[PDB]
Amino acid sequence: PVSNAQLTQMFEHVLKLSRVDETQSVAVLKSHYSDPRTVNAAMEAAQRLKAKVYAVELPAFNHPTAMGNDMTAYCGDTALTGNLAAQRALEAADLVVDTMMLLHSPEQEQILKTGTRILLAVEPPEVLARMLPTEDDKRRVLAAETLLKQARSLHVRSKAGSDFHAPLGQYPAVTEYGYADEPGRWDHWPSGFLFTWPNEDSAEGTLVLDVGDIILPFKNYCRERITLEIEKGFITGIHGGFEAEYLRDYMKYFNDPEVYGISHIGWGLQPRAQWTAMGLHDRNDGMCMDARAFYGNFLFSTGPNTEVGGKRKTPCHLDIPLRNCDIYLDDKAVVLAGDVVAPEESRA
Amino acid sequence: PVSNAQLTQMFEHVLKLSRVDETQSVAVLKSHYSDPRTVNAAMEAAQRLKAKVYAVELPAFNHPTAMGNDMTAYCGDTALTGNLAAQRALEAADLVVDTMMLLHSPEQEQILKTGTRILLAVEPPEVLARMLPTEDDKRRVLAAETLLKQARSLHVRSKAGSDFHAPLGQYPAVTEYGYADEPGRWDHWPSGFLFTWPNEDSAEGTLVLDVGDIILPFKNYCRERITLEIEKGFITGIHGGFEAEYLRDYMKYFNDPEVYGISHIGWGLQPRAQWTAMGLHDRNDGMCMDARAFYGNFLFSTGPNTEVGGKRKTPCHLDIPLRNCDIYLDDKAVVLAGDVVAPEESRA
Amino acid sequence: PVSNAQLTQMFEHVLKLSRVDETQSVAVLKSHYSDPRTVNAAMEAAQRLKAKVYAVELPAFNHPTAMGNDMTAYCGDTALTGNLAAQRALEAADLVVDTMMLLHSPEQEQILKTGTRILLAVEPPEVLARMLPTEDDKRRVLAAETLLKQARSLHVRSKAGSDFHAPLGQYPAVTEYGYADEPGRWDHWPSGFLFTWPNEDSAEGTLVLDVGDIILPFKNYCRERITLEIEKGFITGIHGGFEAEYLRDYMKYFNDPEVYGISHIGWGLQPRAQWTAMGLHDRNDGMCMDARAFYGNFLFSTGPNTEVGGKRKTPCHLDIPLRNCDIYLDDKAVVLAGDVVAPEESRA
Amino acid sequence: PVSNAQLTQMFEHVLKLSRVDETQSVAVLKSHYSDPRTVNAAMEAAQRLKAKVYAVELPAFNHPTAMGNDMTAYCGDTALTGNLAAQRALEAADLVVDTMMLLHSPEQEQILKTGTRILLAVEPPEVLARMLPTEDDKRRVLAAETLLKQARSLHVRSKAGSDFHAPLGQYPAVTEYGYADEPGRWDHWPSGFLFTWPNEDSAEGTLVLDVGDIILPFKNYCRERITLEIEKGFITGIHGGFEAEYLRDYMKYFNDPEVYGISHIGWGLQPRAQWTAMGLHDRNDGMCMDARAFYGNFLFSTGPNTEVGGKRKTPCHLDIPLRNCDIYLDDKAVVLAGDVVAPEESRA
Amino acid sequence: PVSNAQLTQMFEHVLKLSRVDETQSVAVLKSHYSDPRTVNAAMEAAQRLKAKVYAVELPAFNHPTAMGNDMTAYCGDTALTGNLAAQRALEAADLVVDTMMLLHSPEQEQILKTGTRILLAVEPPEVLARMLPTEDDKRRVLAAETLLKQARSLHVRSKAGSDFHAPLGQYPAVTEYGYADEPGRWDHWPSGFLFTWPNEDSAEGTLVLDVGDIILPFKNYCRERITLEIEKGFITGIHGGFEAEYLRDYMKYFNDPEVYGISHIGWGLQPRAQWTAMGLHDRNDGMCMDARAFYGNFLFSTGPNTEVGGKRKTPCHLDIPLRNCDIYLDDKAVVLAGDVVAPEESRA
Ligand SMILES: [Fe+2]
Ligand SMILES: [Fe+2]
Ligand SMILES: [Fe+2]
Ligand SMILES: [Fe+2]
Ligand SMILES: [Fe+2]
Repeated sequence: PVSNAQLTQMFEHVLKLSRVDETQSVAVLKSHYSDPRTVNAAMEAAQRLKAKVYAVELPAFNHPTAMGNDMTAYCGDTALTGNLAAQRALEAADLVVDTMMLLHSPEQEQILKTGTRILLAVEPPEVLARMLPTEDDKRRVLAAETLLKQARSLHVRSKAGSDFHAPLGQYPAVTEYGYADEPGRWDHWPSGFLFTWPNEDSAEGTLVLDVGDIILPFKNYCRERITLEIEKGFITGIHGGFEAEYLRDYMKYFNDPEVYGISHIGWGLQPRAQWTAMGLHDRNDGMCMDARAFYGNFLFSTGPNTEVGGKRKTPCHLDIPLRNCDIYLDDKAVVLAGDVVAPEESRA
Repeated sequence: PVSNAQLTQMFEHVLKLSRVDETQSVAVLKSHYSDPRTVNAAMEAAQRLKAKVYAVELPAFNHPTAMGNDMTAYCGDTALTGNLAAQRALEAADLVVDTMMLLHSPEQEQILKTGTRILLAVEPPEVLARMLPTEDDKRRVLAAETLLKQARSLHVRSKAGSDFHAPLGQYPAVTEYGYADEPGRWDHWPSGFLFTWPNEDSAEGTLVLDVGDIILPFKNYCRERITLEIEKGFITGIHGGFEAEYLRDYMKYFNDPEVYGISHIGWGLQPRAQWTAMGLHDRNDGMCMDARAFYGNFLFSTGPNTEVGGKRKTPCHLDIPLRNCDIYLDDKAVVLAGDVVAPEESRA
Repeated sequence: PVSNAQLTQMFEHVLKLSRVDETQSVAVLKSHYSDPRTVNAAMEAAQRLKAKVYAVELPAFNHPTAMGNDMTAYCGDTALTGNLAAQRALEAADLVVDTMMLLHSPEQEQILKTGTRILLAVEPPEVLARMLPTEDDKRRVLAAETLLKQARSLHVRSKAGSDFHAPLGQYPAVTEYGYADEPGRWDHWPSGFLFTWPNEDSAEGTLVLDVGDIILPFKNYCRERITLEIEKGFITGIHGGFEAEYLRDYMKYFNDPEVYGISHIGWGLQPRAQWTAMGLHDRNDGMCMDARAFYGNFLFSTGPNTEVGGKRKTPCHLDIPLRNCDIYLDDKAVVLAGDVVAPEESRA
Repeated sequence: PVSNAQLTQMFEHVLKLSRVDETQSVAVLKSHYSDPRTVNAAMEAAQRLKAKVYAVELPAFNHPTAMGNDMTAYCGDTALTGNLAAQRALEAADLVVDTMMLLHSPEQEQILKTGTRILLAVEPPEVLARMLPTEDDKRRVLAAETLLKQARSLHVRSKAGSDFHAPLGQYPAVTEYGYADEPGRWDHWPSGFLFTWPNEDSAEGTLVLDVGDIILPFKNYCRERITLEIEKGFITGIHGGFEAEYLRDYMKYFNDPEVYGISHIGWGLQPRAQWTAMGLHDRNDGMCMDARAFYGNFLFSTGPNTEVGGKRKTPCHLDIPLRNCDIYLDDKAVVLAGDVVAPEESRA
Repeated sequence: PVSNAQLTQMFEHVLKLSRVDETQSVAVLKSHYSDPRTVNAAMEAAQRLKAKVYAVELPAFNHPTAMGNDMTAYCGDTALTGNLAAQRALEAADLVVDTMMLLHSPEQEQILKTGTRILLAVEPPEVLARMLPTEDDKRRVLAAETLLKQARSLHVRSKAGSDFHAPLGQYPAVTEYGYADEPGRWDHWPSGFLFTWPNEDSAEGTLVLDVGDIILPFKNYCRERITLEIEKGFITGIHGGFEAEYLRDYMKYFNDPEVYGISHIGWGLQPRAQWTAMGLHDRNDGMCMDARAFYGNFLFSTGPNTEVGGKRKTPCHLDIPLRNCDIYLDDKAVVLAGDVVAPEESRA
């Protein structure tokens, strides 16, 4: 496990990648459920770097109908909703270290528009250490982003039956390489992947969760196939066995035809993340960045897309990584058999 | 002692009086030595009144030459010094509950300029409860403020031989009545007194700390007399037995002529405070507002007066109340033999 | 200092002397200011002795006019006042270990009348170790109780000028030897002393606090004499220096003629208690049993006497032990020059 | 659940069995993630038994590539690696109570070589209570050991297709009956099993994880068979469905030919342990001793064997218990179809 | 006050000066009453410096007849008495940080002989910060040592009547400058003074505690004179008013002629320490090193000399600083009227 001393050094390293120094101000955002060791370590490390530091504690926000303890599960209001003073208290800072899992909101977007950069850190210390950010990871992620911002279409195929096409261009590319160096940037330690959104009402085809593919926030390896039929950017059929029914039942509870929209789409670039990791953790350890980010996955998502000016504001939200896919941007393959093949600069 | 329910209720009471309601944002300012029960009662109470809330934690500021644990003793920089983001974090709020004892500073003056209010609350709960603030305390204190602002001169006599003159006018009256209701106001729960400052280089005569008179932050009842000789606003001679030598040596330590300057002067109007209270407490219990505010005391101060655009910025600061004094504003007496006599409204 | 293991062992010892075993039920009474180590040790110890145990936590009770943190200083309502259910929950136990300092009250007296026995234990572990109860202390105390119950009068002389006479007979003798073995008995770990009360309206003479004598809760060694003139069981004069005036001032604040009545009178039998102990502690640490029980002191008290059916229910309460006294019961001396001389079985 | 009282009494029981008394010294070894309750109980029980005690605290060691929070998952360096002084601090003691799970390493082996004995205690209190050690467990486990030390080979068959042969003799037999009574002896509260290692480069045949069989540290009951093919001490083939792919992925990650080596082999003799227990626990709750020690299991392990001078020093370590097995020493059955049949004195 | 951050940084400074780096082992010694912030800060700082570290926790040891919570007040056995394993646990290390105040004893001396060095650090962080150790301080203190090791006699005179003489030479001089750089060396952060002991049975004359002088551990400033008459290295008479009677009573209580022995003698060389500091603190804040080390004091002690193989191992230990003294080595002044005059290289 990770000692207190190692944990402050890790924060020293990541904050330094994030351009924290004596000119900079750091605000550590926490609530009752924040990991006190991580908060502590972020406060000490920041002070070691000569930054001006303060913590901001907000009362937790609860969505009454939300289930489980993964907060990515229900995308709605946040602790900042209606608390304009606290938001200003965070805008005042250059860098916010977020340990309370503030969700994407117009309130957060307003923080980012002032130049403030935000670094999310909520995984346990041990996950943090295995996926400790590097500049190499930034270069690789950015090489891939260049290639994605020039793409007009995205195609996914798998031997299991995925055949999925997504026109692009209408929306930007997002990257997460694990540190918050550039102003107005949000990032997450740990990460190491990229995505965009399909043009509105256009994503078509079928996506097949094979045996061994994952649905978050359920955090299970599927034991039977689920076939998703998608038309004009919405899931219209969900088929297969017990997982299929559990999925169908879970999406129905939200009682909203918006849950079925396809939101982000992208691939993983983090070789230190492992598909097997999730099997060694409890549900309540964290949100499982290993599943999201592992090298050569295809990650797609359902539900809200308000983050980029999409129509959908629904709380239901799934992230589903697929193994063993072939992924194509226009004519060219970025991933083949779940091995990353292009750009050459993006490869491990 | 004071339970958690009673503490919360007392903070509801004082925050009501400080005009906290649903239109308001409260910031609870704290550091690692803040009492957690007090912080939690303030946060809970503010939410009961439907105000938005957040807590602000700052790292402790240490002045390396300072002695004791009393923070009034050493007036220098503070954790706000060069820490604008932190200051903006407080400025966001309508009302700051200070549980860390931020000392008067240009940075704090800026906060009040914006219209933000500051309530200091750091004494132990039992003390807080005994001097719970009232609208009647404000009335009486504000009645005294009227008289004081007109006054051209202050004069103090005692049978023990105090004979002290101070010319007024050049500097404002300042009140403390225990709550922060007006915009840009600072007050301290608990309090109930007022002071001003004498004209530059002008104060003249002798002050005698009789047997039983008090020096803060030493927190001793004097057992022998201390005679202080004052020329052109400065102490030039300190005479007596052991307390005098103890006092001279304390002042010498600071190695600075600024320490001998007289700062605020004024009288106490808090009948629920008690001169005997100090001898039932330890030093580190707090700063002993009972000695400062007890009804009919004369309280004068030394050292820094940059608070009001004075020349002196030195850390060394004593507050000294005296019993059994007659105090005269111009020709008219406020206190006679330690009893408040004028204004009538201001009496108990 | 005392380790956790040694503290549980000490409690095992005292609870064994208090006749705790597998037939008995023990309730540990605590509130938020209770020493958690002592509570934990009481709970562990009782369970080691196979007793059935539980803890009762009450919300603290504050007297709004009370000053300081010692609770013997203000005798009025308690946490049990108005809380019949909690009282009953205490009544169910055979033995209550009180770690919250429940003052004597009608509710407590009712707990005692059900057979329930109560042991107070609030002093720090180190004082508790030093004055760990023995059977031999009980023997010595009871032998003095035998003598005191036959007494028709008590007389106190001292070279410093004490000359005090009190008829007895009207009221019982109370003993404290530091454990709670008999049903319906209250006792206090640590102690080792006994007292009674003088017949109503009858105590006459002078008691002189010599240099070095103590007033509780002030917890000072007197540096100047205070002379107490007493007539028909009331102090009618208090003369001397600063201590005199401080005492006069303190008693006045209560605005109650009753504070000046003489309540209990007795002597100490605890050689392991030391008159010097007090100047090695802080006011916060405890209520100072060393001062009340030290061998050969004459201890007297002012204020309430509703404990024994007296007229006075006032909150002001002093305990004042005097060194170097001769104490006579009828014509027979029990203490001479602060040394215990009779009964022979009560001596060290 | 288990109280503090009970937990301490369990440590007394176990420490006594482990021959702790007034002649002995106990070091309680710990880190930031140790259960403080277990620590305190070990400390206090050691003092109740009159031993001299201290605790040693090491800062935690993280293997940057390790996953999950079970420390049996990565057997590499430990917090003792290069910390010679800490090693000597543990060598000073007669008995180390290990509450941090010190992996078997050259440093621990050395400690044991000084005569120091070590008792591992890291399972949750309830698990500790369910498998509280007995002298009778020791007898049954020693009776089995006799037969193991007499064997020239070990053979496992099962209806599912296990057909596995292991020449014995090169390496010694090791027992675990739950307490550390003998000098230089390491044991684990709880346990109740025994094992040895096969001769170098010799183990042959196949081992079949049937439905219901367990891989540690994954902590799953397999839903599909996995077949392990073994040649000359090494797994050379892993076949089945999803469990098999996952397993293969996990072993490959470590990128070491060494992970594939068969290490210890043996059977379970703890009837208080239970194959079903694991499905009643979360992954972070413990290491799952139930799964390792249950009566009649066959337990084999992969990876490192430097414990006993074997060539392999790798981190990847699996323990795999198999149900329903026929286990033979030479030609003689010690277990048939998961029931223990010989020796008779080893049986329930 | 001092933040965690700052406190960690101070320990780096101090441990660097104590020559801690990658080659060294640091052991941090503690007990249940050790300040955890200080413990953490020391553990952290030694890691930041690449040292190997562990903590050793000893259960607290309590001398049943000890009074108060200053541990210098009773120098008998310690928590290491009889605990050889723990002593070895500490000898294993190159540098021990003592956060529990191991008293001087045959065990602590033995540790030091193995070449292990020791740094005591128990004063509150704020104090630690005010007298932060410097190389210059060492320079000044070794200069004074030079002088003292040459001296054949020490003589103290004061206007108040001190007239005291002590042959030197039988025993070594000892320095304390704040850091433990040399192997075999004990020091204390904070300090800055030096002392030796007088030849057996030889110190003669009178030492007068004037008004303003201090007795440790009573931690009072004397209000009346106490006169100590000294013959053949023992106090034979103690005279004055109330303080003298108190002191006599305190000494008698231990019932041991060895308490009256004159032990170390010397003077203070620390200008950042202040004679007034003590009056700003509470008894349980620390041991008042300000009072022991202030520049120009003469400090003498009573009770045990066993540390140097002296005859007396009694627990009653007093430390007594006098101001305004002339101190002479042979016939030359090192101090006059409480100001240090030789050697010139020791002056501030
Ligand atoms: Fe998503
Ligand atoms: Fe002031
Ligand atoms: Fe009383
Ligand atoms: Fe294993
Ligand atoms: Fe000493």
